[PDB]
Amino acid sequence: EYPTVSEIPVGEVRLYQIADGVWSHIATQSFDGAVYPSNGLIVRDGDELLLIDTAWGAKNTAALLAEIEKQIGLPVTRAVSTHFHDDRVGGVDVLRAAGVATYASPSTRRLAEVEGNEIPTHSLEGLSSSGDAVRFGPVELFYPGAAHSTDNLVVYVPSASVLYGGCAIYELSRTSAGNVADADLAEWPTSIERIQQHYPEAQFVIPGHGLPGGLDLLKHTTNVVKAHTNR
Ligand SMILES: O=C(O)/C(S)=C/c1c(Cl)ccc(Cl)c1Cl
Ligand SMILES: [Zn+2]
Ligand SMILES: [Zn+2]
Ligand SMILES: [Zn+2]
Repeated sequence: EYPTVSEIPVGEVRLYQIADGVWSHIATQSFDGAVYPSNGLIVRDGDELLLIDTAWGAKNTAALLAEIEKQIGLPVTRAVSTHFHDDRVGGVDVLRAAGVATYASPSTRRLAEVEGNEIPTHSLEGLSSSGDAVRFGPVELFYPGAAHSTDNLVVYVPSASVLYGGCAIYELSRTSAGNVADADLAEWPTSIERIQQHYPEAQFVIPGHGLPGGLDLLKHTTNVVKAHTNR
C-alpha cells in the first residue's frame, strides 16, 4: 500500500499517512534515464504543519504544497532540509516564496551554497557535534555524524515513534551503495549505531528513498556500506 515508482508520475506527489498527524510525501525524479522515488515527512504541529525535506525540485515541491492543501488543508509554516543535496533542498525557493520558513544546519547551508543548490534561510543551532539533538516543534532533530553526507540529519517523531533516517538510511531492496561522492564511508556505520542507540524504540523507519520498515533498515545500511567499503 506504500506507493512505488510505477504508481507516481514525475511531476506528481503522494502523501502516505503513517500515524496520527504523521505522513510521508513521495515523489519521483528521472535521472540519467532511470526513475527514482524519494521520501520526505510531514508532521502536524497544532493547527500547522512541519515539513521535512522538499519533493526533489521546484515542480515537485509546488505539487507537494498543492497536494498538502488539498488533502490536509493545514498551512506549512516551517520546513527542515536534512542534507544539502537537491532531493532535500531542491524546491526550497518555492517553499520560501509561499511563505514557508526554511531551516537547515549551518553545515548543510554551507554545502548547499558551495554546490550551487538552493539554500534554506534559517540556520539550526545545537547540531554541530555527533550525537547532538535538539527539539524543533513536534520532532527531535539528531545529528548522528557523517554518513551519506557530512551534514546529514535524522528526525524522530516521539508521539508516533517514527524515525525518519533520510538518505543516511537505505531501503531493504537497495543492496548496493547509491551515490557516495559526498559520503564518509568510514564513519557511516558508527553514525548509524548512534541512531540505533538514541532511538531503540522506533517502530517505523523511513529511508530517504524507497519503502519504510523497522529498525532492521539500520543494520541493512551498515551491511551495504561495509560491502561497498570492501569493493
Ligand atoms: O542516494 C541518495 O539518497 C542521494 S540524495 C543521491 C544524490 C547525491 Cl549523492 C547527490 C545529488 C543528488 Cl540529486 C542525489 Cl539524488
Ligand atoms: Zn544525498
Ligand atoms: Zn537522497
Ligand atoms: Zn539487508
